[PDB]
Amino acid sequence: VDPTHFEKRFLKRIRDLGEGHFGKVELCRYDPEGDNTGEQVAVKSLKPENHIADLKKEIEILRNLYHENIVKYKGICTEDGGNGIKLIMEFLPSGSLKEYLPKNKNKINLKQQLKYAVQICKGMDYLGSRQYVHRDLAARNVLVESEHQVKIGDFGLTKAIETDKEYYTVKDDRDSPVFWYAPECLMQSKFYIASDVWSFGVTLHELLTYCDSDSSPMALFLKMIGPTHGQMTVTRLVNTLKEGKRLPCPPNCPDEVYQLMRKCWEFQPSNRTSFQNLIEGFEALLK
Ligand SMILES: CC(C)(C)c1nc2c3ccc(F)cc3c3c(=O)[nH]ccc3c2[nH]1
Repeated sequence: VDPTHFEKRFLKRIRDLGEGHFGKVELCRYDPEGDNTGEQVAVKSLKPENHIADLKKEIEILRNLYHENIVKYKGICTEDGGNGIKLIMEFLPSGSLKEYLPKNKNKINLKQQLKYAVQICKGMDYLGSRQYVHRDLAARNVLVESEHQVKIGDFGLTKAIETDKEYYTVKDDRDSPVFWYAPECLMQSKFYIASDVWSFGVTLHELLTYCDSDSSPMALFLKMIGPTHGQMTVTRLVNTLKEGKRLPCPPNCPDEVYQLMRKCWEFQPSNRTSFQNLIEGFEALLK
C-alpha cells in the first residue's frame, strides 16, 4: 500500500455529486481506519467508456494550484492492472452556483454577489499568474463552500500558455462552452487570459440573475440568433458579437456593476479589463 495516495477500497461511496467532461464526481468518506472518523471527499472518476490522459492533465493542473478560491487538491487514487486514476478534492457541500443560487435568492443579496465576483476574480488572477487559461468559466464550475465562500471547482478544459506567449491554440474544441466564449476563441480557437475575462463577464451575468435557467447565456443568445441553426450557431454568435450586441443588464444590477461586465466584453482581447482591475473595481463598490 502507498500511504501517500488514496486507497480505492477505503473511498467509501456515498452519493453522486455531478458529471464533468472526462469524469463524474461522487461524494465518498475516506475511512481507512474503519471507525467512521475519516473525512468526506469529492472524487472524480472516468465515466463508463473522453479519456484517462485528459483526467491526468487535470490532476497535473490541480496539483499545481493552491488558492483560497480554488477547489483544494487532496490526492489521487491509482487503479490496479490498468491505466485508471481518480482525482480527490475537498468536498464543497453546497455544490455549484448554478444549483445554489436559485435556492437562495432571498438569502444572497447584491453585496454577497459582489463578494463572490471578487473571490472568482482572485481565483482567476491566481490561475493566470500560473500561466493557465481556464476555458470553461461558467457558474456551473464555481462551487459554493458556504454562503460566504466560493471556489473555482473544475479544470477539465484548462490549458497552459507557453512562457512569453499570449494565447494557447485549441486543436480540440469539441465541447467548448461557445456561449461563454470570446470572439477570438470562436473565430480562431485562440485562448488568452483576456478570453477568461470575457467568460467571467458571462459568469457575472449568471450570478446577478441567480442562475435563472430562462436567463442563461445560452437561452438569451439563442433568443437573439434563433434556435434552429445547428452547425451555423457559432457563425451566428460571431455575427451578433461583431455587430456589438451583448447580453443586457440584469434587472436590479446597478449600472456601475454592468459597466464592469461590459469591460469584460470588448471585442479585442487587448481592450478588456484585467482580473486584478476587476477585483479593485468590485471592492470599490463594497463598503
Ligand atoms: C460537475 C462538476 C464536475 C463541475 C462538479 N460538480 C461538483 C459538485 C457538485 C455538487 C457538490 F455538492 C459538490 C461538488 C464538488 C465538490 O464538492 N468538490 C469538488 C468538485 C465538485 C464538483 N465538480
